[PDB]
Amino acid sequence: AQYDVADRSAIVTGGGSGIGRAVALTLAASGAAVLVTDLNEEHAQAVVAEIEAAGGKAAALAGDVTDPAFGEASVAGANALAPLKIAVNNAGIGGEAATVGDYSLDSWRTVIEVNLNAVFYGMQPQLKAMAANGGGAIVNMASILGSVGFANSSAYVTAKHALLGLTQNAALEYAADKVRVVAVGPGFIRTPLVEANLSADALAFLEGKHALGRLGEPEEVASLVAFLASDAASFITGSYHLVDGGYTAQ
Amino acid sequence: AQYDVADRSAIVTGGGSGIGRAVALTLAASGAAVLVTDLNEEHAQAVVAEIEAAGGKAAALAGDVTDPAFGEASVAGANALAPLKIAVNNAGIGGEAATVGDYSLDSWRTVIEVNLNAVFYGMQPQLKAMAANGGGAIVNMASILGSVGFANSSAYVTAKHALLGLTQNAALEYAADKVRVVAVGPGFIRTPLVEANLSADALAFLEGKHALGRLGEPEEVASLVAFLASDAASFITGSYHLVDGGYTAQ
Repeated sequence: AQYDVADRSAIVTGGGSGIGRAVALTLAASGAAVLVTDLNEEHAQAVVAEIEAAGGKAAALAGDVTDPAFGEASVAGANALAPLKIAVNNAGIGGEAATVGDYSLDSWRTVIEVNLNAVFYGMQPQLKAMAANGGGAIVNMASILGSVGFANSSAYVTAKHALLGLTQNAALEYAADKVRVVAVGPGFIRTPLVEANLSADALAFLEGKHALGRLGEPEEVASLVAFLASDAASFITGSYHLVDGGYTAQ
Repeated sequence: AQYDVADRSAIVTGGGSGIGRAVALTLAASGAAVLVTDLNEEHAQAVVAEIEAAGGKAAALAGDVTDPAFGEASVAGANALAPLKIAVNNAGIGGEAATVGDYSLDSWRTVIEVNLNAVFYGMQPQLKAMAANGGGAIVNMASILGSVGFANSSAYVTAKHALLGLTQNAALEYAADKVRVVAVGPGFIRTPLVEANLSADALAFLEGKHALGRLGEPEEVASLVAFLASDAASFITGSYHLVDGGYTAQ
C-alpha cells in the first residue's frame, strides 16, 4: 500500500538501521529519492544498496547530525537528487542507565545533543529549503517518552519531550509556507540495537506494558512516518502521533 | 491564607524578582526558610531583606544556575537554614525573537542551557538531599509553553516542554523516597519587565488570548507553587499544573 511521496527527496537521519532503515525503504519504494544519513557509512550504504536493488533511488551521506554543517550538507545532497520535500529526523541514542541524581553531566549533555539539538540543527536548513520550493513535511522521531516518563532514562524522555515543543513551534511558523512538521511517538520497537542490549527477561517485561502484549516492529513505525510525510497527510501539522500498542492509554 | 510549608528550607532560584520573588515571600510568610537565588545579589538581597523584615528567615546566594557547583551550594546553603524540602526551579530566560530557521546557535544553546540543563544540574543535589532527610517537593517552573507553542520563541517552548519529562521522570524514581516533583504551568504573567518590553497593542493581543481577558499576577502563580510545595499536596507528584486563565483550554 503505497504513499503519495513521489517527485521529492527525503532525508532519513540515522537511516542506517532499525526504524530509519525501515523508513528509508518504505519511502524509497513509493517513488521518494532518499538521502540515507548515518554515523556508519557501511550501514548507510547497505540500505542505499537495498533501495537501488528494489527499483528505488538513493544516496548515502555518513557523518554526525550534531555538527550543524552536516545538516546543510544533507539538505544540499538530497536536494541534488530531487526537490527536498520530506525529512525524517530519526537519529537518537539512549544515555546512561541511572537516576536523575546519579546521572553524569557528559551523558546528559550528549543525549540532549543527539536527541534534541541535532534535530534542531538539521531542521533549520530543512525548513528554509522546503519553504523555498513550495512546501513539504518534517517528521521528528519523538517517542512514547515524549509524553510519559520511564525510570532511569531521564535524559531520553527530557529530550523526547523537547521535540514536541520544537515540532509544534516549527509547525506554527512555517505553516503559511506549506511546510508541515509532525512528531511520531513509537513505543518500544524490536530493533537489533534494542535487542542486542536488553535481555530476554527484560523484553518480556516491556511487552507486558503494551496492550497488544508485544513490542512494535520497525516497519509499523515506518508506515505512519511514510503517511505523515506524504501529500495524503496535508492537514496534519504540529501534532504528536503515537504508535505504541496502547502504551499511553493506561 | 497560609500553606503547610514550615520547619523546612526552600530554594527559590531566580527569586530576585517577579514570580520567584512572589514565591519567596509567600513561602517565607508561612514559616518556610527560603534561600533566594539570583544572578543579581542586589535583587536577591532586597527580597531576603523583605522576608526578614516581615518576621521570616532567609539567605541570599548570587550566581549562575548553569554551573552545577552552584546547585550543591544552594542546597548546602538552604540546608544550613533548616532541613531541605521544597525547591522552586524558577530561573529562566527568553531567547532571541526569531523563527526556528533564523535562530542563532548561541541563543538556542543558551536558552536550553538556562531553561533546561540548569534545572537538571540543580535538581540533582536537591533530590539526594530531600531523599536523605525524609522527603520533600521540587516544583519546576514550566509554562503554558511546555504544552503549547508560540511563534518565534522556539527554544523557550522546547526547553519548557523538556521540563515536563524531567519532572515526570524524577517523580517516578524518587517517589519511593517521598520526594515529590511537579511542574507548574503559568500563562503570561504581568511582571514589571513584561510591561516595559511590550507595547499597548502587543498586550491587548496577549490579554485577549486568555479566557479571563487579562494576564496573571505573580502572586497567582506563587499561590499554586506554595500549595504544591506544601504537605497539603502530598499525593501530587509527576503532574503538570496550569495557571493560565484558560489559555490552553482553547
